[PDB]
Amino acid sequence: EGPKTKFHALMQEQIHNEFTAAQQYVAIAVYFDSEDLPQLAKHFYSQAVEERNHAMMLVQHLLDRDLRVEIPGVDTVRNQFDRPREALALALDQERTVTDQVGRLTAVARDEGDFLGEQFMQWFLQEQIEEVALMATLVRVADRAGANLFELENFVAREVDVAPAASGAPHAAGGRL
Amino acid sequence: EGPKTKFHALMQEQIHNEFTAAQQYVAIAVYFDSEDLPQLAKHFYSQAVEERNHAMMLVQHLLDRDLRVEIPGVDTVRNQFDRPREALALALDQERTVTDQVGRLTAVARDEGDFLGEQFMQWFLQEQIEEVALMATLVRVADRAGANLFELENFVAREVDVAPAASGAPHAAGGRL
Amino acid sequence: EGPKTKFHALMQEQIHNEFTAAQQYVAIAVYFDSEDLPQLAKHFYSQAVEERNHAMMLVQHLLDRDLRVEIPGVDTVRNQFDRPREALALALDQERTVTDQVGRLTAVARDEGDFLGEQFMQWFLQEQIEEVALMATLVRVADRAGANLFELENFVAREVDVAPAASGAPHAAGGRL
Amino acid sequence: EGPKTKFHALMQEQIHNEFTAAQQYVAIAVYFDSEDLPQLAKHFYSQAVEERNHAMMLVQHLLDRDLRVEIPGVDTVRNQFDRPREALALALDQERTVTDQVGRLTAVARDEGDFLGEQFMQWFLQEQIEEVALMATLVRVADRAGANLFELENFVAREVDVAPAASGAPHAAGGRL
Amino acid sequence: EGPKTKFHALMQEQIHNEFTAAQQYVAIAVYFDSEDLPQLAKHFYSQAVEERNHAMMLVQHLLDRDLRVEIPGVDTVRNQFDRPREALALALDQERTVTDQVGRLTAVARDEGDFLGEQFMQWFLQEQIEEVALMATLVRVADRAGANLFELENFVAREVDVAPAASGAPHAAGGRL
Amino acid sequence: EGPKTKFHALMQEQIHNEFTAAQQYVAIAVYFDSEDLPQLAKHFYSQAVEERNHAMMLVQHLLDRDLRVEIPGVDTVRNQFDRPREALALALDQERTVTDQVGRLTAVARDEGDFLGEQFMQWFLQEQIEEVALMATLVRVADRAGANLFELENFVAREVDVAPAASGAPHAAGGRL
Repeated sequence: EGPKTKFHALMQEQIHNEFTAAQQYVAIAVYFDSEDLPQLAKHFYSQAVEERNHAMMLVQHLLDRDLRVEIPGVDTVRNQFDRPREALALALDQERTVTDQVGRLTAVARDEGDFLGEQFMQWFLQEQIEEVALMATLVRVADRAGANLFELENFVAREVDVAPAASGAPHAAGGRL
Repeated sequence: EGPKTKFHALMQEQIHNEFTAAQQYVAIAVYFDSEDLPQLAKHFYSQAVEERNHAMMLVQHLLDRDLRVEIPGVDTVRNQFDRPREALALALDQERTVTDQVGRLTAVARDEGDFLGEQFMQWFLQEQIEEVALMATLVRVADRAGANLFELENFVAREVDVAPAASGAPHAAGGRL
Repeated sequence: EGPKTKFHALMQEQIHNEFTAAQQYVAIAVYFDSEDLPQLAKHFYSQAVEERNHAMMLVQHLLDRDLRVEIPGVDTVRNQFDRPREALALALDQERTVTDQVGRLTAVARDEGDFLGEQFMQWFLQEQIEEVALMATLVRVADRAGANLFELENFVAREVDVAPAASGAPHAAGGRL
Repeated sequence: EGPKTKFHALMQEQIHNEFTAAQQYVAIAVYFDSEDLPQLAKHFYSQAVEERNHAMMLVQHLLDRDLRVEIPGVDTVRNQFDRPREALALALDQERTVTDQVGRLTAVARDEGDFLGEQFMQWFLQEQIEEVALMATLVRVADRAGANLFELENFVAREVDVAPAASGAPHAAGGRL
Repeated sequence: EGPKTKFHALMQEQIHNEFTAAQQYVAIAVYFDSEDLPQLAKHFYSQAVEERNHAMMLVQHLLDRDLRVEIPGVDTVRNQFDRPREALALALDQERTVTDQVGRLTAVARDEGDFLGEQFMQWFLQEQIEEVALMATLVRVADRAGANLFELENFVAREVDVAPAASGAPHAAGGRL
Repeated sequence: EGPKTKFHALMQEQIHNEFTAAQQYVAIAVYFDSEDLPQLAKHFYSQAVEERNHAMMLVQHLLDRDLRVEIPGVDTVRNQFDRPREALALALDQERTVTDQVGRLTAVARDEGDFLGEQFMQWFLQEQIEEVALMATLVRVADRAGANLFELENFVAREVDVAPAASGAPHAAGGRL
């Protein structure tokens, strides 16, 4: 209790960050749900679930290496939004922050010579590319729609496709939801 | 912002309590997972998911009545346990506390004359009976097994059965996981 | 317009290189086609298509990161060959050059601290191993066949197998052909 | 090397033109892709592929007549557009230019008394009618939609139908993609 | 014969190490077989086969890069064990040593600027995480079982699951067994 | 430890010999693989696997009689060959040597009055007939082909048939691969 490597410490923080991110995505979906944007709400419920899966993957990685892992609390998240665009903006900012965090985790792994950690990080880097692309798309399409939220909903219904999970995902503690 | 009924306030607290309970169940499952009790860990991963569903149901109820609902933070939960029995004890104590909370919610609904709330509460009362029974079973079987954790795992594998959800559950925001 | 990172610049050059490589593969296939080596021609038509897919993947990567991407021209390629071996040699030299280019792209990604780029590059490294192996095989088998082109064609028909794409390929702009 | 008929020369130029046209269609699709007009982008990715097929057909025709054929470079194409309409306009202008080119090829065939060439040209004339009609439709529908790009996308999704290739197409070198 | 890179040399040593590891796993399985622990013996026969596959993958990698590869001898392995736990301990120590070896191979690849080698190593890093986790589980469960070997066998039968190979494995010389 | 019968001792040596033979077959297959003789390489990968099975059968026989059995090391094998014929010659010489070894094992069994051993040996005698016949065929066909290795490969592809294992094989420790 005390000889924790930087990578171990950073991974525990990332588990906190991921659970917090999942909760923020839930808050955003509920906000959309209560503005009668079901398509957006459905998409973000899915996102909350997948963020939860990511946290479980970090947990599972710590279990597999027999490193001490704790399930954290969750910070309060944001529920007030003036307009749907502001919540899509928050989600884009969150995805970009997650990209930075995973990059920092990779860098710390490489610095400590923790090869296992570095390899494990690679899949998250890959997921981040696609996630950020989709959130940026949603933000741009929201700007184009402006006041007309129905067009935004129609774009989401036609163009935003739930993909069944590719293989290659790391195993999540408790199985991937 | 301010004319919130007691039932509305209490339901928002219950949403906080349920999310916290789900997180505590996750912590317990991870603890079991890292003690190599896969059967117990699998059961409690399921329990965490179902507690999450319950919180979503409370959320959905507030959405359906157009009452203000906020997704809360989550308190830190307990991760240290000296022995598996102590974690099964924590889970039993939590289920009993939840029974009290749902009973208090029912009582507050009845007091305010909120019939909709009272009816909605009924399903949770029903779920509590079965949940508490199962946790109490697990605690008694852990005592009987004592030091021999393999028997506990074998009991769980043979006797503890995931049931597909009966009908009659209230709808959960974002669909039941 | 001007703050382009080295990785962005290098990726745009690689898009030019890949389209050029696809066109050179087409030229080689047409050359084989007109020497009545259908098996070789069929193989290299496939190769041209797969190089095109690779270019589309680089394009898609730039789209996903919202980086400016331009579809380039294509340099003139080589059409004259004295003998089929000389064209298989050109193809081997091209595959090796591509290996260098992808390695340089990886190195530039690592240097700029562009983790997303580095991860994305990994799949191309992997494809290069197999591609170079197969081209080197074709060159050695051409030497062994010498003047007797029928044996070369028979080797290709029996031993060179189109594999359906494994999973794990990055997504190509416009879908993988 | 030097006794090339006008039809042979013109066909080699047309192969250059077709490859250039395919690349321009790719540039247009990528432009649409990066403006979040997936339906338009999908349509033009298809168009790029079909232009490539056309070039391959011209190649195959030269192979079948044992006429010298070279795979050319590709001119740089246009990537900047101020607004989607301007790119649909470019595509319409390109289809009309292609109609002129194929007509000139037919006329040159008839002039040299190259019956084989003339017959072969007929299928391209036929394809041009339909292609120009569709591009002109897209331009008119873009004008009607004006600023509202969502309507344009909806028109494309409902009304623009990929048809499986009719029979009667000439064979393409390397098989029709 | 003499300009061998460090990565080439280290890979040849790793091929020796992997074949030796496979043979040691066979010795362990035979030891379990002759102590009437069929479930453990079955698991370790599988492990021996999969270690053999790993060696074949390293071989295939050297074949694909046209690097000189030799099939080595195999060192004598350990057959005497005082108690099954001591053999599970040997297997855990071996898996950890393999993790170090693959990490050293990765580091040497990165040092020489051998990108192909580094990418190829990644899959082995990933396999090591899971393998070490499972061996550590077996050791802990053996300690918990103590003198009672039947519980150990029962844990293995219920909880240790042969997974069909995921995709993404590198190709093994002679096909994966 | 010391009252080992001649048959027991000889069987342990044979286990060493068989593992060595399997490794030599692997070396030969890899040699063929790296000369681009896939059909020969495939055949000898199969042979290596079947030699491994034979060693496992000898192991299993010692397990069934509760005789002490040790998994041995493996001698270094030959990897250099000047020409494919020289490796087919090595394989023929090895199969003939194995025939002698199994005959000596039978003779020693008969001498010690070990009926169980003698009966068990019979299946190996039978396998040797067919194996030697096939290797001798390959050598003669290689001589007939001479410099023209393609004919050798074609003979192997058409005439050398993997047969599913007949019944009557003795059981192999860890199941027959």
